[PDB]
Amino acid sequence: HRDFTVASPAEFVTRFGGDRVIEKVLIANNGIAAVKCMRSIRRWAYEMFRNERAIRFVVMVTPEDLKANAEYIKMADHYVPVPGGPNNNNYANVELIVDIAKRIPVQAVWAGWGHASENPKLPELLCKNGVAFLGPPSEAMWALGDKIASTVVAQTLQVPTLPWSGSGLTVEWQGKRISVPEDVYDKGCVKDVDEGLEAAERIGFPLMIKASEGGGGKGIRKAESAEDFPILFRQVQSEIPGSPIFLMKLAQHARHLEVQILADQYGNAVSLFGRDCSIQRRHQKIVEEAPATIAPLAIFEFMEQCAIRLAKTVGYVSAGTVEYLYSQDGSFHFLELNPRLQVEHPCTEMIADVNLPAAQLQIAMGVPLHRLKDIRLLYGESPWGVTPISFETPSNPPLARGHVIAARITSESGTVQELNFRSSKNVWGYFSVQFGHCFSWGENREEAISNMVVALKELSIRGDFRTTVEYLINLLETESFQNNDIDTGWLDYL
Repeated sequence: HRDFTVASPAEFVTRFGGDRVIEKVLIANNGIAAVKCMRSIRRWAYEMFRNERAIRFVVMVTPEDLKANAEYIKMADHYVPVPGGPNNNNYANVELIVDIAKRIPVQAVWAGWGHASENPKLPELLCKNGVAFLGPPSEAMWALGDKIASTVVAQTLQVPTLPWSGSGLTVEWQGKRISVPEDVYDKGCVKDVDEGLEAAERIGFPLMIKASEGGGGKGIRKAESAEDFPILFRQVQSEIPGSPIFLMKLAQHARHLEVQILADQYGNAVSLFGRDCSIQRRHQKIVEEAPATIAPLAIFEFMEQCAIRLAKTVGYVSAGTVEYLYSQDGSFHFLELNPRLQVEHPCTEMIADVNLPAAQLQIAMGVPLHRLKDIRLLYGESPWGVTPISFETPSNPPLARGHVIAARITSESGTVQELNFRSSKNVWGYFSVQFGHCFSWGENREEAISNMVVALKELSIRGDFRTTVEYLINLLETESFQNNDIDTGWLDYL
């Protein structure tokens, strides 16, 4: 019997064709991200080094989380206390993170999602001091810019987009990542109520007035007529002053689909199927599905392809999501590309057999896609082979294993509680304290759903869940959801 394990991270990098040894990682975050990151990487560590702590971890702990005794602290190998209060004083403080990363020192940082995870200055400052980042590089995020730039880049690449103030704007497109000229970028914004109403009548009401610098429930507004347009436009300005503003046609109740992207530092990028997150309650992804079956496999594959083209073009690295808008008929529209890993990523892990944070870490050490066991197995190749893999036209096109249903849940010392179920054995969850997620697997969608329902029911027993998880059951059992109808209007009269 051959030995597949290696001595140290050093031998691994060498034998797997990487070009950088990371063995000390700093987690710029807390909660379920801090924990999930560590659980996944340590799982991979024990499989590759027979040592769960082969890759060390340092976490930041604010006075709050420290007193509340978050599970992630005792889980970490080392922890550094940071100022409490709003995240700009700690988790979201780029200058602090880069500072701690250097002093220890660590060979890399992981931010996951939330806080400073989407701030290009973080990977920039980290790179400037020789500290790797488990995510896309600053050049790649910059090259993508906000929704304005990215949409121009989307249209440059011929991917559909919803009617917007920038419709039709494209950039002239061997190396070198795409860029959007400051003069082409301005042609997509509106400097006043004048050109605002201009674009408004060209896009048609209802529409959305959004600040690029917007987000977090700010800088956005729904205008349904030209009469209210002015006040609503000025309201967006007063909220996020200085911010470039653009208009976009309001999506007429359709399905929201995401494609899971994964790319190394060699121009190679693959799709790991997608997720279906149409069911939402007040801008909240309530129920999610893996993979997305509502849309024809043929149409979804194309969406994967456009997502990979978009990724390769901005020189993306690591993991990221491309959100699309699939309509009842058969049309889809690019919405955005999340330059980070998401909270509901386990869905993909479960149907593709890919340990994503482990993937990120290996990619950050410079290991190429075809040298990641998980990806090789997904492609029907040898676990530890070395032969190249033709991703464009594979000899064994990957197939997702089963189906996954995920539900966001709410309550009635510790910041993250691990949920287990004696009822269903194919379901696991957690609860941050507020909210949490439950991930149910099944041989097919049908079984995936049944499991979730039993698990949720097993949840209703707990006092903190004798109510909050009742509508999720009712929802999951409604014939409409069962048959997986295209229309999602039934949620309202539930």
